[PDB]
Amino acid sequence: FYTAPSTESKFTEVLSKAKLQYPTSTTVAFADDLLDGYAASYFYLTSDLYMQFQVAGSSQRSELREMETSGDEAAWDCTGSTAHVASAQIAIPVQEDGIEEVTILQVHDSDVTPVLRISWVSSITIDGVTSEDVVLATIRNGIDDSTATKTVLQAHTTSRTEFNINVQNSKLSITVDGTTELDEADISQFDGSTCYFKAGAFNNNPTDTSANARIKMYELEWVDHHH
Ligand SMILES: O=C(O)[C@H]1O[C@@H](O[C@H]2[C@H](O)[C@H](O)[C@H](O[C@H]3[C@H](O)[C@H](O)[C@H](O[C@H]4[C@H](O)[C@H](O)[C@H](O[C@H]5[C@H](O)[C@H](O)[C@H](O[C@H]6[C@H](O)[C@H](O)[C@H](O)O[C@@H]6C(=O)O)O[C@@H]5C(=O)O)O[C@@H]4C(=O)O)O[C@@H]3C(=O)O)O[C@@H]2C(=O)O)[C@@H](O)[C@@H](O)[C@@H]1O
Repeated sequence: FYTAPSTESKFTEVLSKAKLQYPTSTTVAFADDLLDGYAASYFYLTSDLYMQFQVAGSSQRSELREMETSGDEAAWDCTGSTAHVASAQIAIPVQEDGIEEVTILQVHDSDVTPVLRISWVSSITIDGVTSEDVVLATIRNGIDDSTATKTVLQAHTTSRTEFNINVQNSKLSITVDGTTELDEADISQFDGSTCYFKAGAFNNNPTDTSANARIKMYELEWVDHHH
């Protein structure tokens, strides 16, 4: 009884350039399935026209994964001269109790390392400063270094918020509601990797493994701009 995101033309292009992974890294719906009206409790269109992702369980996900229209997986040079841009209008509801962090957008390499995660966190402590109920950028310091550089981007609001990730040469920038919140962070540690975008709900370290993480996107796209 769920309405498909594909019924809104604002999502046709990104769905054509995506596959849906749920509840783990297995594909449940390819582009052609998504465009044919794929809909489920973990992926549906709300009555006010948000694409809503919902999932429970530790490290479980409902997430779109960037694809080419050819059906090739996206695998662009992480540090190449072509700009890669992901834009989304995201409403982050107040999360259920037991939900501690939800990744909503990613730049991921083609193996096992996330270049960037944008995530809601109940709390984070950075260089001695604790922030609560914020949106966070996490950039991994390298494939062989589990540590990351963390940057608070925004105080959590339920209001629809514009996020832009711009990746070009060895630099990554994030804008939030038109304001640069991460200005040309270095990602040269991913020279020689290939990369793709992800977007949705990716549930990190819940304290209640049955609670549902939930994330709503009013717009979503990922594009290239050739230099
Ligand atoms: O700063 C502090 O406060 C403390 O930080 C601590 O370290 C942190 C660290 O800073 C950072 O926060 C880190 O975050 C974790 C994160 O919680 C989460 O676990 C994340 O998960 C990753 C995985 O590591 C893995 O990369 C996985 O890869 C996926 C892909 O996403 C993709 O789905 C892929 O699909 C392909 C498969 O081939 C499929 O079969 C399919 O068919 O094809 C696809 C395809 O390519 O299309 O499959 C991959 C898979 O294997 O599942 O993706 C997730 C992800 O999506 O991001 O990992 C990060 C991380 O950076 O490791 O957590 C640390 C921590 O908690 O310890 C400490 O440093 C502390 O001292 C600080 O104080």
